[PDB]
This record gives sequence, C-alpha cells and structure tokens, in this order.
Amino acid sequence: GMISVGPWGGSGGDHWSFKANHAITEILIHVKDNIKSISFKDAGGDISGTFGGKDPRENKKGEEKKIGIRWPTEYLKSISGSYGDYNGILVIRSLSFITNLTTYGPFGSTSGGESFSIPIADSVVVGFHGRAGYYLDALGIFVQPVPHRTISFGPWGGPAGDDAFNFKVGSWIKDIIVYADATINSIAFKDADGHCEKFGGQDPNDIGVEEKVEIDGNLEHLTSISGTYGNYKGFEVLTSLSFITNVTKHGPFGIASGTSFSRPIEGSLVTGFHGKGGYYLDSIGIYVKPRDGSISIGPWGGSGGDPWSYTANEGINQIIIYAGSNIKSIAFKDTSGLDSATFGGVNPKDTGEKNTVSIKWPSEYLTSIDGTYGQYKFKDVFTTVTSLSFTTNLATYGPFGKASLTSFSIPIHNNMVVGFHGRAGDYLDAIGIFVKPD
Amino acid sequence: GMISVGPWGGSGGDHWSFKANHAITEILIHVKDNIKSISFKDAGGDISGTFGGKDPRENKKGEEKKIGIRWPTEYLKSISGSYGDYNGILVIRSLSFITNLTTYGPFGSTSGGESFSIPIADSVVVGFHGRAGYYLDALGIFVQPVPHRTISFGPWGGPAGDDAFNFKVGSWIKDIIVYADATINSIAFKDADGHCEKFGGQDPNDIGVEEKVEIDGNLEHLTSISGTYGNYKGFEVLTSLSFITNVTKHGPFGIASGTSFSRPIEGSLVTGFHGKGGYYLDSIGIYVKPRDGSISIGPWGGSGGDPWSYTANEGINQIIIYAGSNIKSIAFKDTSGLDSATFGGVNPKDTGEKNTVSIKWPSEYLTSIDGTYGQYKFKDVFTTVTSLSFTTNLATYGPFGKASLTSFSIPIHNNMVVGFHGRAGDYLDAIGIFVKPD
Ligand SMILES: CO[C@H]1O[C@H](CO)[C@@H](O)[C@H](O)[C@@H]1O
Ligand SMILES: CO[C@H]1O[C@H](CO)[C@@H](O)[C@H](O)[C@@H]1O
Ligand SMILES: CO[C@H]1O[C@H](CO)[C@@H](O)[C@H](O)[C@@H]1O
Ligand SMILES: CO[C@H]1O[C@H](CO)[C@@H](O)[C@H](O)[C@@H]1O
Ligand SMILES: CO[C@H]1O[C@H](CO)[C@@H](O)[C@H](O)[C@@H]1O
Ligand SMILES: CO[C@H]1O[C@H](CO)[C@@H](O)[C@H](O)[C@@H]1O
Repeated sequence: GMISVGPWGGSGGDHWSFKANHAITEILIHVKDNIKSISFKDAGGDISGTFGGKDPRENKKGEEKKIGIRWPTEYLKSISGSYGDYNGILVIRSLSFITNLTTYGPFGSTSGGESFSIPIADSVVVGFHGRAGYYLDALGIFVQPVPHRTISFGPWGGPAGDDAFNFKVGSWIKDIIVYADATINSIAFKDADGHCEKFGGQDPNDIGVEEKVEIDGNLEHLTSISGTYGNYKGFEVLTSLSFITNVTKHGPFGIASGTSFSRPIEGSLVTGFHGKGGYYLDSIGIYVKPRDGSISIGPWGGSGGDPWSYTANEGINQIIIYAGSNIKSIAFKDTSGLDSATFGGVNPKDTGEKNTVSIKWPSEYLTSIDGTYGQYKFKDVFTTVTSLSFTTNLATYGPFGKASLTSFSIPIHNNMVVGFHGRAGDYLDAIGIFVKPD
Repeated sequence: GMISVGPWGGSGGDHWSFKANHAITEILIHVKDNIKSISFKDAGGDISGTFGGKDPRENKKGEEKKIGIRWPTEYLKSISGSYGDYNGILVIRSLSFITNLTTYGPFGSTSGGESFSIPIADSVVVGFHGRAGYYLDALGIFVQPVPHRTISFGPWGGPAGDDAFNFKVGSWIKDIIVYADATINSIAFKDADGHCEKFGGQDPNDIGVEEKVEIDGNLEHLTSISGTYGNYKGFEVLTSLSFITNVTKHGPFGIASGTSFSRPIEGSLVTGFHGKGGYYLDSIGIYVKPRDGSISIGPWGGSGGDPWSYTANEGINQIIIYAGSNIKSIAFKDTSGLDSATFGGVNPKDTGEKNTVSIKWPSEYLTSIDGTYGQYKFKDVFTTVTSLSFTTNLATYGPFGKASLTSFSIPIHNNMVVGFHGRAGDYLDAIGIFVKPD
C-alpha cells in the first residue's frame, strides 16, 4: 500500500487524490503569489487532472512551470513548501520538489506564511492529495519505500547517545517499557512474540518512573508517535513521548519541554524504531509500513511455548532451522534484510545442528510446509514439531529433524507463503503458515 | 474489478483515467463546437482533475455545464456522444450522460462527425478514461454491475427466435460448438466442467457445417465476441460470429452479411450468453465479468470423474447436497442467483436424499469444509467423497453422508471460501475449496 503524509494548507476547496500508476515524471504548476493549480504526469504518460486554476480572472492565471523528473535515474522522494493567507484564504503559497539528485524550487512566495518540511528517509513520492477551487488550498503526498527499503521518519532529538539502536519487527510492536519523570530516562520494546529490547537509562542519579503500554494488536495498532525534545541537564534529548494508535493516545510520558514533534501521517504502521541513548534518550525515529490480509493455516504441534509470528515485508529469502530429534529453533531472512527472531533454542545445552534453506526469489517463492510432531524428552517431556520440510513453486527442501508418527501437510496451490507462525520456547512447539494468492 | 468501454475519439492529446472512489455525482464540461474539457465529482466530494481546457485563447474556453446525478437514487449507467474533426483534429464533439432515470444532453455539436452508443445493460459508470490537451480528444467509461447483477452487452440480431436462451457460468466458457455455412445455423457451449448447451439449428434444409473452438482456459480466455447480422432467407439473424480471446480470434464462422457489431471492451471476461434461436440464430448477447486470484485447497477424494469448479460471483448463499452411503451430488447457489450445475447424480437409480445448507450472507460466510472419502459400491466399486461438512465464521453445518476411515480437514483462519472444485461423475469423486483472505 501507501502511506499518506500531510496535507499542509487550508480546509477550503474540494478534496482530491491522485495516485500515479507509474513514477511521477512531471509536475506542472501555475503560480503568481500563490499556487493557482497543480497537475502530474507519470512515466507511462498518463496525466492527472489539473487541480485548481478555477479563478475566472485572467490576471489570476499565474505562470506555468514544469518540473521534469529525470526517470528512471531520478525519482521524487519528498516535497517542501509553505502555506499562508492569500487574499483572505489559507492556501499553499510555495512548493519545492525533492528528488534523490536535487531540489526544484522554491516556486511561489516564501514570505507571509508558514513552512513545512518532512523528516523522511527512503521514500518515493507515488502520488499527491490535497484541496482545490480557485487555488491550491492544500497539498500532501503519498509515499512508498524505495525498493527493498523501509520508510523512515526522524530521528528527533539530539546528536548524542553513545549506544545507538535500530531494529524492525516482522509482526507488530506490542509492549513499550518507558522510564521517565523529568524526561524520558529509557525506552524498551516487547515484540508481539515476547522478544524484548532496551535503551537509555544509564544515570544512577536520575532513573524516572516505569510505565507500560501494551498494544492490543488485533484491534489496536501503533500508527505514529509524538513528543518533545529539549535541553535537559545540558543534553539535547527527548523529554516527552506519546505512542499513538487508531484506538487512543498512550502517554504522553515524561515532561513536555523544548520543541514538539508530530508527524502528519495516515495509513501507517510503526514497525520499528531507531536512534541513540546513554544516561537518557538522546534521539528517536520510527520505521513505518503501509497499513496495506493473509490467510492463516495451522499451526501444527504442541500446546506449549509462547506465540510467535512473522510476516515478510518483501519475500522470504532464507530459512535457518536447528534440528536434532525434534526441531530446536527456526528463523527467517527476507529479501529486504528484515530478519526474524530465532524462535526456539533458548536452552544452550540442547540447540542441535544448523540447516539452511535457500529460496531463489522471485522466480522461486515458498509454497507450503510439511512435517511431523511428537514427543521429545530432554530434561522434561515436550510435544513439539519433530521434523519439517518446505515446498516452493519449484522444489521441496528438507526434510529436517526426525519424523514421528503424526504428520501434517497442505495440499495447497496458486498461492505463496508470506510468513509463519506458531509457538516456541526451548523448542519449536508448533508451526503454521500465512498465505496469499497468485 | 471494472470493465473498460471505449474510448471513442482521436489519438491526440495525453491519456488519463479516473476511477472514482464513490459514485459519480457530478460532471462538469466546458463546451462550444466541441468539448474543451471534462471533470468529475464523486459522492464523497472528491474532484478529479480537469482533463483538457489547455487552449490559451480566451475564445476557446467554451461554456461551463454541470450535470448533477441525484445520488443515491439516480446513478450514471452509460454515456453516448459523437466524435469528429474540430479545426483539424479528431475530437469528442458531443456527449450525453445516461442515468437510470433520464438522459442529460446532448451537449456540443451533433453535426459533422460520427456517433456512438453502448448496447449495455445492468451497468454503473464508476469512472472515465480518455485523452486530452487543448480539448477532449477521447473519452471512454469504466463500469461495474449494479448490485447483484451481471453486466450485459447486446443482444445483437433480430427480434425473432421462438426458443430463447440465457445462462451464465461460474467457471469459464471452454468449448463452443457452431454449425454454419451461409449464416450461423446453431450455437452450443461446453462449460469447463463439460456441462453442455445448445441453440438454433432447426432448419432441416439448411444445417451448415460444424466447427469447434476449445478455449484453453488456463492461459486463454474469452474476452468478447464480434460478428454480423443481416437479412437471411427473410429472417433478421446473426450471419457470422467470431469468438475473441487474449490469445487469438477464433473464427469468424459463417458469412459476413448485413451489419457488423463489435464491442470496444477491455478487462472483460465472457461468462455467459443470452438471445434467441429457431431455424437459425436470430440473436445473441453476452454477460461479462471484470477480469478481476483465489488460493486453491485440495481436492480430496478419488481419481475418477470429470474435473469441475465453481467460483461465486458474489458470495455463496446455499449448498444443496444429495447423500446416501457416499456423496451423490453437490450444487451451489450464490447471492446473485448464479447457480452452479449439479456435480454428480447422473445415475437416476442412485441419487440418495436431499440435504441443504443455508448460510446467512454477509455476516455469515463459508470458512471451510471437512469430511471423509472411501469406497462405495453400487453397480461398480468407486472411491469417492463419502461424507461432508461445512464451516462458516459462525457455525458448522453437516455432517452429510456416511463417514469412512479417511478424513480430511483444513485448520484455516482469516479467510473465506469463494468457490469449490473437484471431480464428479455419477457421484462426487473428489472435492476442494477456493479461498481468499479477510
Ligand atoms: C473560490 O472559492 C472556492 O475555492 C477556494 C480554493 O480555490 C476554496 O477555499 C473555497 O472554499 C471555494 O471552494
Ligand atoms: C552521560 O553521557 C552519556 O549519556 C548521554 C545521554 O544521556 C550521551 O549524550 C553521551 O554521549 C553518553 O552516552
Ligand atoms: C522448556 O519449556 C519451554 O519450551 C517448551 C518447548 O520447547 C514449551 O512447551 C514450554 O511452554 C516452554 O516455553
Ligand atoms: C493542442 O495540441 C495538443 O492537444 C491536443 C488535444 O487537446 C492533442 O490532440 C495534440 O496531440 C496535442 O497534445
Ligand atoms: C422457422 O421459424 C422459426 O425460426 C426462426 C429463426 O430461424 C424464428 O424467427 C421463428 O420465430 C421460429 O422460431
Ligand atoms: C459411474 O462412473 C462415473 O462416475 C464415477 C464417480 O461417481 C467416476 O469415478 C467415473 O470416472 C465416471 O465419471
């Protein structure tokens, strides 16, 4: 799917939204003291309508400018501009067009209003939305990641923090653990699977107070964040935060001081975080995916273990499986480097042997899994997956482990596997798949 | 999905295409001796761009007309108009807007060009496409069926034929059997499943010559038809036909005489036919679905029987199952009356007892099936489905038949069943499902 950003400007005129089928290669504007109208052309040569330009007065036509994007080598990544009063109406006064190579603009008046910019990385502008009548009341963008990347916002805060962090998750962000009083002392995260995370919080003299947010991820999801950054005991840091969902706002935690950051985004899901800490939380950014469903099959195996799941962002490239007389652990690698956790293998005295499956994406993609489950006894008796195999549109890989009496398979066709789920602890208790058509 | 119709007009200007998110409620045009520009508004209040209107000369602005569609009671169903030369260019000269209540127009010059109209029923205009620069070079429409209906084109030919026919299929049109020499004598059709069909061909003195078209329906599909109608031995009938695919044109069969009909359509699949015959083929029309994939699961059962499949057009409402100590036959009813054939039950001495499942669509929809298969002996020993049950998001229905040793089920979630497939002869040899997410 795509993430919406903005729109910036007024609430007059009529709403419009133009998603280009191919890359945006041309923007035409008419502009004088403000932007009278805008239209787009795409790589295959389709034009959008002309949005705005409806003032009947000849003076008020403005001048035509054409911005050409030199596809396929140049691609639009972002915009900047300004909005303000024009003869009484809150309107887009100027625009810039931000490419991977350069900036076209600014076009229109940069005086008499308020500017905007976007703290975004790794995006491609795939469309626009906004408002118009006589003029361009409002404008915002639609974005997708550049190939094999994930759109980034931020980071906000200071340039300090000796312990940097990045990660992304294949499922959702489920628990957030924050310490704070005067500022944000530290931040940690618990992936739906129970895999945890941590940051900041290294001042023995300023520890703050713990708060816990559980995101109830079937109905609720983390869509964005807001907060504040400012000078704290000399350091430029993040001083408050709030975790924003479709259901509610969790927080704010901390103390709002310095400068507020918000992000006008819609259609987003926060899959990850990046930034730096130390004594406190110097900086933080987010990774977002489009709130783009899978069918779910299984899981097969025992009742033990913590639930886990993994959905590839792009397409699953690799599977790492540890086996002995049962399956010990399993992990996934996708084409865009979004590794999954290792599910299982928590006991260092029983981790078995490594096996690997390679899948030649895109011409090869996973079709299903097969296997057995049964009882395995180590220090205690468990019912877990004991053997596993995988099928692609081209081949079968595996088997791995030791077959037991109870077997499972799926006579499925015209699909692709887009992720896995199950339960795991010391071992892979249970496993199933997520599939989509085609 | 949606079916494209047209565009009509010239090949100058730039291409554009606007699919409205909600119903089209307004069309604005600028027009003088031709249509200078066009734009649309939708029920939620989004506007499209203004397509055309780029002539810099003030004379050449044209006059604004607004056509309001009185949603939700009035909906646009079609258009008509004309194209012809305007100062040197092949261009839309006039337009009409065809609603379920009335016609708005005509707007522009009806002289000096060529008109078009659309032999269409049961459609809703959901968008437009076309071409523009200074003016409206070209215009075509996007259509979807009105709810619970199927878009119809035609019929073409005469008003005579005492034996009318209609049908639609849930899978594809696989074999076409035509008799013809001077005209089309008769036409018959063989559904992918092997279910046959027939028409015309009742003149003992004029039988024509048989021709057979098999549509190789995995890669090839029937997208449209063309042909000719004219006076034949006094009767106005269809005198030639061709069956048009994405791979090739099959035919023309017969003799081209009278008037040629074609249909400018894209994105279509012919799911059905309607019209009338007698001695010969008086008339014929088509039903088309948007060339909108399902995942396929199973089938479970024996190797015997002819393959069959069924995909609901809307959502499956009812299941009729005949059972004894095995399953005899199964058939489906969907919400839009697209019944499926009966699969199985060909032997009148072994048809067992009727059972029925009702599903309360949309809040109830099928989730999966369960059952057994085994050996059944009547006049000969068969391996067929012997028992069946169905699950919805709400309940389980069945079981029906007599359970045997070998059982089958699918631990599947977050899906819906959108059709069935398998094999059948005298009985239901084998059965599986087609599923989609959500
Ligand atoms: C001329 O007035 C119209 O156009 C402007 C934008 O051009 C809107 O702000 C306003 O609400 C009207 O729709
Ligand atoms: C106390 O110093 C540490 O912590 C602060 C933030 O608390 C960072 O700016 C600094 O680089 C060190 O990592
Ligand atoms: C060692 O115990 C853990 O691991 C097994 C599977 O290995 C699970 O059944 C159990 O619930 C715990 O999570
Ligand atoms: C003025 O010329 C332009 O516009 C017309 C339609 O307005 C096109 O036919 C032509 O090819 C150019 O694109
Ligand atoms: C011979 O008459 C029959 O056949 C012709 C077409 O062949 C029909 O027009 C007519 O109504 C009868 O059904
Ligand atoms: C009576 O024979 C037919 O029916 C059975 C199932 O009923 C099939 O196995 C067989 O191939 C024929 O189609």
